[PDB]
Amino acid sequence: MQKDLHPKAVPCKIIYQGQVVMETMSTRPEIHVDVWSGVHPFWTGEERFLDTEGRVDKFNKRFGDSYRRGSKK
RNA sequence: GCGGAUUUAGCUCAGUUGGGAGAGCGCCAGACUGAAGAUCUGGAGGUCCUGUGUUCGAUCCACAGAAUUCGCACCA
RNA sequence: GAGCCGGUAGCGGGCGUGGAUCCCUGGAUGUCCGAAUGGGGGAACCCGGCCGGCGGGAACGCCGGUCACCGCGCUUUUGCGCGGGGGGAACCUGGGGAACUGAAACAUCUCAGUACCCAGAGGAGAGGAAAGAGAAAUCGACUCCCUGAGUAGCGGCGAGCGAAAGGGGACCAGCCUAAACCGUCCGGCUUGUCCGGGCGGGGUCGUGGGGCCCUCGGACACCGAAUCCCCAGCCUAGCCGAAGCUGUUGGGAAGCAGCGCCAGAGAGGGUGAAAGCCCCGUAGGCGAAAGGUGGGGGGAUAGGUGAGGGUACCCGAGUACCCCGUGGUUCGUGGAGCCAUGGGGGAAUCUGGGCGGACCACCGCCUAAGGCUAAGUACUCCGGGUGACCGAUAGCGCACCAGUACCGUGAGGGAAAGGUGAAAAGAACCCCGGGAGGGGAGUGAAAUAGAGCCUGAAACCGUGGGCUUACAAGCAGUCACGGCC
RNA sequence: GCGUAGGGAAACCGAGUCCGAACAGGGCGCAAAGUCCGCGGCCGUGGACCCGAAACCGGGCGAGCUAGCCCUGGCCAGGGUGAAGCUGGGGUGAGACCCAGUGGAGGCCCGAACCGGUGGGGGAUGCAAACCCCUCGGAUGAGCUGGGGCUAGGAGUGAAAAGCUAACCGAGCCCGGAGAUAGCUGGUUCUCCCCGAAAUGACUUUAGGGUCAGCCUCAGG
RNA sequence: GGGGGAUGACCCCAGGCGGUAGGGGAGCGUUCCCGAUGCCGAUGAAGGCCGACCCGCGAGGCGGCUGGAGGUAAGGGAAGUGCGAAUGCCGGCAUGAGUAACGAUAAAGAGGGUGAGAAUCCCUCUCGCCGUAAGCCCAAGGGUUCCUACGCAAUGGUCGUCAGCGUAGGGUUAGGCGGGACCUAAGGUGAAGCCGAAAGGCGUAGCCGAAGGGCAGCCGGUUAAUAUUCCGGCCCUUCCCGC
RNA sequence: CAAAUCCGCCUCCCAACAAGCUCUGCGUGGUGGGGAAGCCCGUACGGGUGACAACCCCCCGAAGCCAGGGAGCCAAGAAAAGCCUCUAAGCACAACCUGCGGGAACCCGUACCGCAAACCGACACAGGUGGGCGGGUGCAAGAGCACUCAGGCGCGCGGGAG
RNA sequence: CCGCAGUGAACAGGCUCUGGCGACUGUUUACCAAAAACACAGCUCUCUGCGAACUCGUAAGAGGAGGUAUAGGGAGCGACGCUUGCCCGGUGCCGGAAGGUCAAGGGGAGGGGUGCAAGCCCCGAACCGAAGCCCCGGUGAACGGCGGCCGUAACUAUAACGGUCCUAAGGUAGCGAAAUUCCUUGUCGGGUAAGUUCCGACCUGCACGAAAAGCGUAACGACCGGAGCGCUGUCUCGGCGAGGGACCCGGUGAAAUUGAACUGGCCGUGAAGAUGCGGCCUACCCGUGGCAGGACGAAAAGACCCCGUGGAGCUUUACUGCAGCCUGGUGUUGGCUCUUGGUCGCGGCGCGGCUGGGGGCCUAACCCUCGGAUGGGGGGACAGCGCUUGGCGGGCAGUUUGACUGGGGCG
RNA sequence: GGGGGCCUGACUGCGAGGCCUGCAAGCCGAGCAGGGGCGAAAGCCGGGCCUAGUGAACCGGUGGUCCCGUGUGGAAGGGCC
Repeated sequence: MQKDLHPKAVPCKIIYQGQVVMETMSTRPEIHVDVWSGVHPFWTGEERFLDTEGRVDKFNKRFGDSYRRGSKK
């Protein structure tokens, strides 16, 4: 576990898949894709209880970063 | 067939003040030539896509069609 | 309760009712590997500090004990004292997660959220007091069984997939904390009124909590534990335990005959061939302990909450809600919601804020954005019970020097093979022979029951006999007539 | 929960109803009434009459096979050919440049071990799942090699034919999906009674399948 | 089908009856559960072995021989049920067949000896084949296979008194040889550090890692086997205490 | 070359066949062997063990012995014990070098096979498997060749016709 | 001096004449094929300025390379010599980006539902808006392609010339019946007793050709083909022999296939190639050493075939989709200034809110940087990187690509 | 079949009862009602002289309904034409 936020999780899942609409606005739709991928934020440098730096991403990051709910800066 | 682009001389096209129908050609003719060509002169060139309407007056403004063209829409 | 030094029957020697073998439970040793963890490493091996005797050190110096890995709290000081990790057939939730095949192709779909891998909890986890369900102003935890229903419904509307409230049933069951309001302080900024963290207030079940003013009011309300012995159940052995003998065919009787008894225990099994009464430590039925684990149930522990109005009000979360992109749901892009979220905007603290399936008015429900919660269902490694369940090519493949022999470098595969008898009384001795094996004697009911020695069939190889066979065709053969036996 | 009416997309009506504005038809009324169970011939889901393949998909398993690549040693008996050079001499200014000596390179030649394996011979239930015989190429080099290791099996490696990857890789092998599907193929058991078939027609990514008909059989009228 | 059936059965005649897929009816044995007011057997359960009574039949009964202990159901129920037959599975057993093979055309033969028995063993004497091997040696691999006394049942593609076969006993000793108690490259690990959905990936220093580096001896003797270790003669090294 | 005396770099003097320190010959201390014996003894599974031995000269001469050589060349040839410099630091009448004398020295490996019936090929299978001189005579040379030295063996089925 | 012989035995090239391809030593398909196949030294286009570009990788990271344009990767040929010509209409690509188009998106006319009403949800469109594609050009050691017929001196035949229709031009130099030439054993020549192989020459080249080079080329090859001398049982039949099985002895003692069988020829037959069925003719019972014909002999449920709306591998303008790559808006991506466009309001200009484009050092993220420390340095709002957009996209993944068919196909 | 007169039934609601037929289709048709046109009227008209000018059901558009409308008031949306 080394790709999340610290101040909460947000990684994983992701069942994408494209098609060729054309519905309600007349006739019916169609299907295709069948893949799976990722989806997340980014991480910055901080620190806690003797150095540590942290990581976690935006959102959250905007938070605790501002504040700090287990270790500040 | 969903939308946009337009509609003037034989061809290709300008045309915005709502009042002159215009240009180029090209085409025809005259001049010149031994002739034709090139140049100069000149002339013609008409369903301003059709109809109806608005207006003192319509290529121009308003109302359908049409046609051409480009893109798009496609599970009867 | 009186025999034993395990399966070894054999030699050689020995303990024992001034309670041996063994059955129990709690012990002390537990060499080396293995999470290994002192250090290294091709496991089961080889290497280091501290203490240690001091030890042969015959007039000369060693094993033993020990000890210490690393991630976890945090009495922080120089950090001293607690937990973890490795397993584990099956079953559990999360994390991740697929083709075949059906659709008589195949891209949607299906198999499925299945198979597998991963992590991790437990003895059970899962889940669990509702921003729930639905609409009779009706219901209320979660779970599980039946039912709802193969219905409402999803869909190249094709193959298929296929809910739920309500009713019946098992069980019942409820609680907390931030939740800055109050006061306590401790530490900061730097003295005020800021954030901070330990103490209580409250610490919300179905709307309340505080803070103020007057009524208060002045003892039976135990949970998931906490506790005491209680029946602590079991834990292996606990032990009594009804009642026949003669005669007899028998190698053997418990059979055939005669009389005789039992009895809540004629369950079966062992007994030389079929017993209620011979053995059975069985069902009859009562029995039983000083240690290891419960409910029931008794008590205090009891932890713990438990009434009245009023007031302008401040107090369960960082993201609800909305846009796009996926999930789960019966919903496969759909008129398509709720809950869950990948990115971006980023509200309110009770006339607040989601909800009852686009939305809107009105009505009705609920009060989130933290947490704990035994019991009712699942699963057999283990122990027992029972069988219209099997008998050695069936059953687990493996009924007992098998997951071993054996092929595979490996992962892995993975067999075959049980039976004499009543018990050995298991064949002393004599014979041919190098022996094995064969001839007698002896056990004996029988050894053509004789040592892989019960039954021991066929196929197939022999030894004798009857008939038959040399100018003759067809697997076969079957009908006629003849001779030998 | 099936029967107790049903008719209709529905509202809803109802022994009547839907189309409709018309007494013209469709569904039904007319009770004939089941229902549970048992035992059977069948039909769907099922691995489901029984074994049969090539393949796809998951997790492991291997370079003591072989192709490579890294590290580190060992190894090539003899002989032959004779370039750079350096020494000396050679007509010119020095030289180019010539010659003679020395000299000893080259994936160089002739050949053992060693590496190979065309060209013929044997062998074909061999000595052997590639070997024996005669013969041949390479023979200080993109040389042969031991020991230590690295990569890996939809991916590796490959002086590259789809080769080699533990003796058949056109995508390894074991366990798992799983007893995959399998109009095709076989296989498909004791007696006896009764009757007695088709090998056409219609539509099919259907033609050596199968739907519906046609020809069989049993129960009642 | 029909004429009367008492339950059978009997009579007429009509009237056929060859039949695979396949349709309907009726019966047979197979191992089990009843013991529907059921039990046989040591003078044989059952299976086996053999047969000129009962049935259309698939089976019955019954009698003779075998063999050591069971099980039968007069009737209804249940099912892992009837087999040549699947190049089927498993086991045995015949074929070809007393022919094909003895694993290199580097050959033997003779005398004696032992033994129950020797072309195939032991001694001995001729003879043939090596000789770059069919040499001793170090390794790697395999692990008692090595020696000695007994023995041959099977393995030895024949024998076999022989064995690298059986049982028993015994054999291999090192301050200086090799491995460690020293060193690192590849590579592998790997506190810190760096990134994964989880398992994990990488990876500094340090460590693991070898016939590469390094390190202190040699020749003779001595048993059935060992030997640079055992003998002895000769040559050394590191640590420690003392001065 | 993170810190000074080390080595690296510049300057002046001794800048040799000088002196330095690590392998072969003599040898030789002194030991062994030593074959042909060999009286006791197997005079034979012969040899275990006692004469004396002799122990000498010339000849050939390495593809890796001194040695980290020298010469040439290009594709231009691995990292940690020892030796000297020293901080921390303690010795500095007790730290390291040396000398003599006494004391200490482990863990696990060896048999025999080993161009192989004992190793891989399932078998006593004319298949493969890495290093060391490989004895001589002859052939221009040479681990090629023919015979043989030491040592090994006759293939593990023998006769008999042709 | 001697014998037939004097490396006496033993180990030890046959040579030559010619042609074709590839230069050459090589390397490779272990158990058929060592070759004209790859490899190459050598050439040419060519992507790339680093933190490269491409290859593995889920993000780290390694590789690259402690390389740095005399370099690193992509490539078609493959000494050397001589020489590589003609066409960019389509295609890939490089450049262009003014114009059309067009996604998400901004951004408002307007309509709609409920609404007593403020409101409260959608549909929404004029215009601005990305790569891509369309359109202009450049592009050949980039893919690829590089004309047809009629007439004419030609006493006879293209041709020196001429006439044309289409195309982007319309084969050039060298070569030629080559291993690209089926009419063909083409026609001439040489080689021979004749020669459909060769080798030379013509050349109407069924279909060579310069870059998967083209003509040739010393040496070079276990390559392939053509010829001459030498020599031998290869052959004119061979005929003899030596050693090894086979045969007789003793010892041992398998193996696939097979329903079963005492299995004769005939001529006929049957499902049309019979020992077994019909007629007939020869016909005693068994064996061993042999010889192959028949028993449709053995091996293996044909690989050639078709059929199952079976399977598996490679291919492109097959279908779809993903990996990666380009790409608009959005985010942790902060300041300062220079500016033009739209718009509605009050061709215009003045203003105004609105909002769009863009140019700048900075710079506090971010990243990188390092160069000896945490500071400096460089870049910097990038970008990495997250989310949605769109696009290319056979690199890969999964399916598919009918029936008839008097054999499958083509038709 | 050739002209001219007005006229459109080139109809809705239906159709007794048959052809061909495994399926679905395909095809015919008096007569009944509402409402016309042509004729004085008896009658003919529900396109053509015919037999070819073709297509399932779903996947959707649209003009009509005012049948459903997922708490009731409605609308998205759906059923029927």
